[PDB]
Amino acid sequence: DETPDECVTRGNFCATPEVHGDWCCGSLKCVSNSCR
Repeated sequence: DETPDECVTRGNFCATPEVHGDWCCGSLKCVSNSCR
């Protein structure tokens, strides 16, 4: 790992969380369709 741009960064839009659970970089959470 170094700089995975394959994950969605903080403040960016995330799709419905429960279906994938993973998507946002690091300790970011998919909530309100946004990673934080």
